[PDB]
Amino acid sequence: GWASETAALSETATPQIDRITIPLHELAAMPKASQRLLDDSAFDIETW
Amino acid sequence: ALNSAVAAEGGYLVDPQTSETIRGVLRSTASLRQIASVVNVEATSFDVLVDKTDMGSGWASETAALSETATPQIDRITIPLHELAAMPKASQRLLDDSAFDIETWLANRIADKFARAEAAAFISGDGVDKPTGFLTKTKVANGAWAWGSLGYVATGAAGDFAAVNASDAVVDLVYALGAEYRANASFVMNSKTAGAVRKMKDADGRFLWAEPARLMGYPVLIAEDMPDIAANAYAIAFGDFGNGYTIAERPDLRVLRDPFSAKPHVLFYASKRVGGDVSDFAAIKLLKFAA
Amino acid sequence: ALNSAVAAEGGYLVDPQTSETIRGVLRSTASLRQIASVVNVEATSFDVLVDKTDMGS
Repeated sequence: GWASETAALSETATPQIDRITIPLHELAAMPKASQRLLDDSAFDIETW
Repeated sequence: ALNSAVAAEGGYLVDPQTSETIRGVLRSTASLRQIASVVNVEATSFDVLVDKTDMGSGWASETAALSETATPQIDRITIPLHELAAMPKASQRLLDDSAFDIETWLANRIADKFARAEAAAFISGDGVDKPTGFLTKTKVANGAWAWGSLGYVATGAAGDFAAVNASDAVVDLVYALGAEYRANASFVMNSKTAGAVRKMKDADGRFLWAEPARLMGYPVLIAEDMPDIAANAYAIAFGDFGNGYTIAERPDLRVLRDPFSAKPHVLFYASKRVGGDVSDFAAIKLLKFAA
Repeated sequence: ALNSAVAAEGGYLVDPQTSETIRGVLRSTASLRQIASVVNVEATSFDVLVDKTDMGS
C-alpha cells in the first residue's frame, strides 16, 4: 500500500505458498483371453 | 499573461526563488575551546603531567660541600575523554525531495550543537559522562591556596560587589594570579554579568571602566554558562586557560546514518567524543560574591 | 529536518518541479488554406479577371 509521509510501516504480507500434488496413479487392463481361442484362431488376437 | 498578482490571470508563472543556503539562528559560539589547551588524542583518556613544585638553588660557596637540593614533585591528571552523541531523525521521503542538502545541513547543525553543548561542560559541567568545568573544582579561599583546588577572592557584600570600595575585588583578582599567567589571561563572564560590570559607575554617574569587549586591558570571554551574580556564586573567573584548562578531543564528527531502525526515516547518529578539566590549578582564579 | 508533511518541519523546503514549458489545450489546424489558393499580395487589394461567358462559333 502507499506508505504515506508519516507511519510506522509495519510488515505487510507475503504470498502463502500452497502445494498441489499430482499422485501419478496407474491405468491398468487385464483382458483374460482363453488359450484355445488364441492358437486355433486365424486372427492374431495377441496383437489385436 | 496579465498581472502577476491575481493567480488565474498569470499569477501561476512566478515561482518564488528560495534561499541559497538554509539559514539559522546564529547562537553563541564563545566556547572556551579557542582559549584552552585542545589536544587531539585517539585514546580513552589523556593524562597530563605537571610539576606542582620547583627545585632549590644553592648560591654555592667556594668551600661548601654541596648537599642535595629539592626536586619537583609530579602530579598526573587524567582527562577521561567522554563522548557527546545526538541522533536526529530525518525522513527518507524528505531527503529525496528537498533540493537543499539535508545531510550536510544536519551535520553542520549538529557540529554547531556539539560545539555549544561542550561549552557548558567546560565551564559548569560535572564529572559524570561529561568534562568537568573549572567551577566544580573545590574552590578554596586564596592565600590558603593548595594545589588540588582553585583559588578565589571575595567581594564583600553577599548579593553583589563590595558596598563601598567596589571594583577592588576585580583588580585584586587580577593581581592575585601570578605575573606569568597574567601575560595571556582573560576574564570569563556571562552576558548579564558583563552588563552588571559595565553599569558599575563612579560617584558621579560616569562609567568607571574605560567589539572584543576587553576589561582592564585583558580580554573577556562572554560565556553563557557561568552563574550570574547570586548570593554565593562565582560569577567572574579569570585565568590563563591556555595552561589552566586542557581539552582532549578527536577532531572529527562520526555520523552513522541508520536506515533500519525507523524504516521510512534515516536516523542520523552522530557522536564526537571530547573531555577536559583543569590541568594547572594555579592558572585560574575566581570571584566569589560571599564575603 | 523531520518529515515533509507538516509545515514547520522539513515540509517547507520541498519546492515542486514546474513543467519546463507551459502547455495549452490543442486546437484544430485545418484552415482551408491547404485547399484554397494563397496569393502573396503586397498592395491594398487583389483583383481577379474572369470570363463570365464564352465565345461564339
